[PDB]
Amino acid sequence: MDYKDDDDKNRALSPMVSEFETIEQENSYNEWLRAKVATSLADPRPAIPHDEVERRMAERFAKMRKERSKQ
Repeated sequence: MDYKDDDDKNRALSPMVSEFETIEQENSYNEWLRAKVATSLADPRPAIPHDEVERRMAERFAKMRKERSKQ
C-alpha cells in the first residue's frame, strides 16, 4: 500500500544542466511550470469560478478546512 514514487523523478538522467545539488527543487519548478504553462496561450477549460462555480469550490475548501494531512 504505497504510491507516488514509481516515476517521481522520471528518467532524471541529467535533467538538463542546472543546480545538480537539488533535483527535487528543479522537479518542483518543472512540474508547476509545465502545469501552469498548459493554461498559457490556451483557453480550453480555465477553471475561473465567479459565482456558482466558486461556491462549489468553496465546498471543497470548507471540508478541506477539517483534517489537513493525517499521515
